[PDB]
Amino acid sequence: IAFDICGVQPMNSPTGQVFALRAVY
Amino acid sequence: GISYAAQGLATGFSTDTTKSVFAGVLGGKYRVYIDQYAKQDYFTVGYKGPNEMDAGIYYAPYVALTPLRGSDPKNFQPVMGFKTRYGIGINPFAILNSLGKNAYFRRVYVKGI
Amino acid sequence: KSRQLKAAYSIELAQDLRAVHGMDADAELSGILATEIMLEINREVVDWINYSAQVGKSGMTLTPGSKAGVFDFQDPIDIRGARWAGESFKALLFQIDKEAVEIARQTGRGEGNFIIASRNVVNVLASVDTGISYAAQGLATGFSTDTTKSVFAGVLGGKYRVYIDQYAKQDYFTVGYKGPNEMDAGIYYAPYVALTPLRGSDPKNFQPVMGFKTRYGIGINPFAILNSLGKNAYFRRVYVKGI
Amino acid sequence: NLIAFDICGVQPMNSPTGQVFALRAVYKKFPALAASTQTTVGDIYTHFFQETGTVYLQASVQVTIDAGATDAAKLDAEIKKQMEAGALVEIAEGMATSIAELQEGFNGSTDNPWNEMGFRIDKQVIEAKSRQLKAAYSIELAQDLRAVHGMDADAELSGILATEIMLEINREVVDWINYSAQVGKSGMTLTPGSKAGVFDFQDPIDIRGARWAGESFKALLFQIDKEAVEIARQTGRGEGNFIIASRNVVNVLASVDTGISYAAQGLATGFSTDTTKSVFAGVLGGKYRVYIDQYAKQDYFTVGYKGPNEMDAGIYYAPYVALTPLRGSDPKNFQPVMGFKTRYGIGINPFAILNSLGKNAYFRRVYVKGI
Repeated sequence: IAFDICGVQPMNSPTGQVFALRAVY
Repeated sequence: GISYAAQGLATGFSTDTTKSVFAGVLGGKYRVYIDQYAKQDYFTVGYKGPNEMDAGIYYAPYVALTPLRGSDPKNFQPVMGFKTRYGIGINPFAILNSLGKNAYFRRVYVKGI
Repeated sequence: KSRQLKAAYSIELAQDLRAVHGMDADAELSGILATEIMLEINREVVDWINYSAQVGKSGMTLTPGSKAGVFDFQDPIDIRGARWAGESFKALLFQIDKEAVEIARQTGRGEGNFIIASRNVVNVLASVDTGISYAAQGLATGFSTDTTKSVFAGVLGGKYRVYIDQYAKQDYFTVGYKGPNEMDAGIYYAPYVALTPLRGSDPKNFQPVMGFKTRYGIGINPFAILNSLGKNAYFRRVYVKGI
Repeated sequence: NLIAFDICGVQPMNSPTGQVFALRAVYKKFPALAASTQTTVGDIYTHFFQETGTVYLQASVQVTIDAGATDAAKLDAEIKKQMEAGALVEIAEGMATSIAELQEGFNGSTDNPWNEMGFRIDKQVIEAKSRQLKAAYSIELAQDLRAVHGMDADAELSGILATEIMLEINREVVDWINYSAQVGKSGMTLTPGSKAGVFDFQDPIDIRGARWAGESFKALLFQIDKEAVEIARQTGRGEGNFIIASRNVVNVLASVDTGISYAAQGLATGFSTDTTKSVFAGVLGGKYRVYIDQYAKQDYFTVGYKGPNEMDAGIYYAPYVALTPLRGSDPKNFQPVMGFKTRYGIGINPFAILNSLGKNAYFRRVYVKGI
C-alpha cells in the first residue's frame, strides 16, 4: 500500500532498475 | 471527506479500526495519508503522474511476506517471521543526490497545532 | 570414523541464482559440498600417508654426501652433478627409484607403485617422460571445460602412478607400494556411509542448511597410530627443496 | 573477431545492472631434541641450534643424544652428528602437520564443529558499459576504392571498425585482469635470491642455473608454474589454466616445449591470409591456454585460473549489446556516418574495482626483464 503514491515498475530480479521522466532542468 | 471518521467503527465500539489507509481526499484535490510514525508534526505535499515513471519516487517489489519458520532448541521456542525485498528509487534531481532535493515533493514543519 | 560439512547459505542468494541466470542454486551448493567432503577425506588419506610414512632419503637410500631426508635441487650431490633442470629433474626420479626399492625391501612385497606429491614436485616430475603426466590439454582447449582436478596425473617412468596433493603443505613427495590384493596396501580406507544429506535451517532467520556426512574409518598395516608415526614401510616421505 | 572473454564467467545480461554470481571462498611444539634425549624411531623432536634457528627431526633411530652435552655448542655438534649419521631426519611444516594430526585424532569428538564448505558464494551488479566508434571515412575515398579496385568501400571500413571495436574491448578485458591480478613472484613464489615480482632472463638465480636463452625460457615456464600453484592455493579452486602475456613472453613460450604456442605457419606461408591474433596461441605444458596481449605496455606475464562453472572465474563478462551499426551523413559536407556501438559490463569477484586492484586471487602478474 506504500506505493499507492509511488511508481512501482516491479522487478523480476533485484537489480533491477526503473525509469523516471525527469525534466531537462 | 478529507478524513473518514468511520462513525460505524465508534458506533459498534471499535469493530475494525482499519488504520492502514489513506484518510481521504483533501479539498477534493489531495489524497491524504497519516504518517503514523511522525516524529513531531509536519506535512509533505507530493505529485504523482498516471505514468509510474512520473512518480519521482519508486517502490519496485520483488519479494513479499516470505514466512520464516522453525524452532530454536536453546529454549526450544518457535521461529516465525517475515521477509520482503523491494528497493526504492528517487528521481535523480542532480540518496546523496536526493536529500532535500526532490522537485516532486515539498515538506513543512508544523508548529502551533 | 566420520566427517561432516554444511552449506549455511542465504535465502536471497538462492532466490537470485534461480531468478537471474536460471541456476539451480542450492543444488549447486550441494554439488560443492559433496565435492568438498570428498576432497577432505582424500586430504585425510594423504595426511595419514604423510604421517605414517617412514622418512625417506635415509638409511639405505642415502648418498654419502647427502643431507638426510631432503632432496635439494640446488645441491650437486642430490642432483648427482646434473646440468640444469633437465638432468636434475631426472636425478629426482632416480632418487624416487631408490625410495621405491627400500619400500620393496622392507615390505617384502615389491617396489613402490605410486607417488603422492606437491604441486612443485608434480610439475617437476611432469617435466620428464614427455606426455606421461596428464596436463589435460583437451580441458585447456575447451577453456577449463571440466577441470576434474581430483585424479592422478599419470605414470612416471611407466612405473609410478602419481597423484597431486591439492592441499600439499610445503614441498615433498612420498613413494608408496600397492599390491592387487586389497590386503596388500599397508593403509586402509573402508567406507561405510557416504554423502548422507543434511537438511535443516538456522532458526535465527530460518536460512537453509544443506550438506553431507560420511563414515568410513581407516587402518594401517600393524607395523609394530602408535605404531604408524614414521613407521609405515609401504611409504617413504622425502622433503623437497630447491624448486 | 574473437572473444577475449572466453576465459571469463559470462552470465550474459538482458538488462544492464544486471548482475553476476561468483563462487567466492570464505578465507612446531615438539617437546625437545636436546642433551640426554633418547629419541625413539618415528617420533619428532625440536632443537634450536645456536645458528640458523630450529629444526625438527624425526627419529629413524632410537638413540641418546649425548647426555653430557649441557653446553649448547656440544649439543649442536651432537645433534648435527646424529642427523649426518641419518639417525635424525629433518622435515619442517610436515611436522606441524603431523603433530596436529596426532592431537586431532586422539582427542577427536563430535562436540559441535559441524564444518562448512569454505565458500561464501556471492554476487555483483554490473552495468552494460558501452564502447563506441565512428568509421569517419570520406566520400572521395569511397569513390576511388570502388572506381580503382572494385572495392566495396565502406563495407571494408565497416569490417575494420567492427574488428577494432571488438579488439579494443578485448584490450580492456585484459587490462582489467592485469589491474586486479595480484603481484606474482611474491610471498610463496619467491626464491632466496629473487628480485620481488620480476623475472630476469639474464640472472642465474631467476633462471634456475639455466644456460642462455634456451633454458632461461624454460626457467620462465618454471616461474609460471610457481604462479599457477599460488593461484590454486589462494583461490581454493585450482591451478592457473591460462596465460595472458606480452609479445616477448609469447615468443619465449613459442620457442620452447615443442608445440605449445603456434605460429600458425599456414597463415604465414599463405602471406598473412588472416592473422587472427585474437585466439589463444595454444597451451603451455598442455596445461595453460595462452594468449597474446596486443597492447602489452612493456613486458610481463599473467597467470590465471578459470573453472568450468561460469561462477568460477574471478573475472566475469556479461554481453548485452554488440555491434549496433551507425548510419547517415553530416549534410554540412555530407560525409557519411557508419560505425558500431556495444554494451557489456564486467564483474570481478569482490575479494574485500576498489577491492580488486592487486587483490584478485585468480590471477598473478609478474614483470619481465632480460628477454
